Amino acid sequence: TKSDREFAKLEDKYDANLGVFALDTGTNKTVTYHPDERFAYASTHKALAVGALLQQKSIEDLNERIFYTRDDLVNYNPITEKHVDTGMTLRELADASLRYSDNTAGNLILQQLDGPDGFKEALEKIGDNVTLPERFEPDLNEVNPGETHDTSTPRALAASLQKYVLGQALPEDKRALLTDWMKRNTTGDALIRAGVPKSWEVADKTGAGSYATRNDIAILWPPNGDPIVLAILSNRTEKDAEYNDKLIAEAAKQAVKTLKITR
Repeated sequence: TKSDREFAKLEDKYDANLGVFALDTGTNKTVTYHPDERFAYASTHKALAVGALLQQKSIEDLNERIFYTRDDLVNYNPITEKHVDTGMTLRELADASLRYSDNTAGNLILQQLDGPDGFKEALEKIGDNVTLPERFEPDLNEVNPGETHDTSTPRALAASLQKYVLGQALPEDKRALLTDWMKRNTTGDALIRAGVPKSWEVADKTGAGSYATRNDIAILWPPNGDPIVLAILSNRTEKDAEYNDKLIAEAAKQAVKTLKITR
């Protein structure tokens, strides 16, 4: 299609491979591009894992202080390194995971869910039969082409994010906590946020992994419109390649442009 041609031009421009799924939640109309192709989800899963944590814990239960050690620290611990000698509450861990992409926080949350296997069960319970958690951080970020561990698709990540942020997977109070953390993410300004109008509110979670995997999943609230779900995943040929955030911003801009046509 003509929209396909526009996404293909971005692939050529950035020497990369794109996966896009956008949904207007008012009409159920979509924009797709490789929507059922698997990509390493990288840290985008952290949003879904906090959704699952919120299904398992009351809000007051989020005050539980979790104790961990230097042996739990992995490769990117911006918040958790500072608290190894103090512990962190589950609320604090969710904040760190979602707003900073802290990998030790992400692992501690996975442990609350009974690991990748328990996280997968939680996703299956919301009807996600596509996302396939297997590993902890940091290994989950490295997926060789054709492998399926720690992968999902644009369509499925969008569907699961929608269920948690906009649908009935959580009560309203917990839904608002998740929404607030994702709205106040620190890591996504160059991605979907940079490609959509500045008047829109955005709740997003980024990812980065091997093969220049560079992802962003989001809920968007136009001021005078229905919420939009947007998942953009990408990768490149070489395991050690470097991603370009501008690919994701431009793909978001195109997704919005195409959705406009049929609204």
